[PDB]
Amino acid sequence: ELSERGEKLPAAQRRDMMWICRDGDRAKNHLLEANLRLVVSLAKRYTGRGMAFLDLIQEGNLGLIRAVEKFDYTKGYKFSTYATWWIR
DNA sequence: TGCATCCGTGAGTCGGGTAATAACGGCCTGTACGCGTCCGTTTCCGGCACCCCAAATGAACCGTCCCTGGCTCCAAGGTGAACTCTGGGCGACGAGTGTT
Repeated sequence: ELSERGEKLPAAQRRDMMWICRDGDRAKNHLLEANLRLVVSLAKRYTGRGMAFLDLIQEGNLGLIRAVEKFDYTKGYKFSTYATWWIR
């Protein structure tokens, strides 16, 4: 929003925003690397037909990306239950 | 600095075809198909303006392809006689033969 129709942002008001942006992206990454184990545990079951183990794993990884992007913590549910549907 | 440890080529010649998984509503659209209507086309019914067109209806008609007329000038049918066989008619002569 500040890019066009903004203000000459001072350093105190710019560096903090940049830092929190990087922090959020890093936290997202961290959750993904945490839950790849759930991804592989789910994808182990669909083997033996069509495509290979690693292809299934990477498709589950894409599904996990989608699940994290569309997750909602306010609902007070464990993340695994929501992510399983998207992985599948 | 060997040294095991893979590691990369053989090794010839002309009956067919064999299987798995949670997935389920709900919205969009898109290309193909299915309705109703209108207009160019086109194609013929019968009309001329007449275009005339013509095979069919009167002549001659003249050469010619048929009739009738007379005339021969001859070669075939009718009129002879003989004759050389053609055939019958006449006659004599001779042995194989009916008989006591």
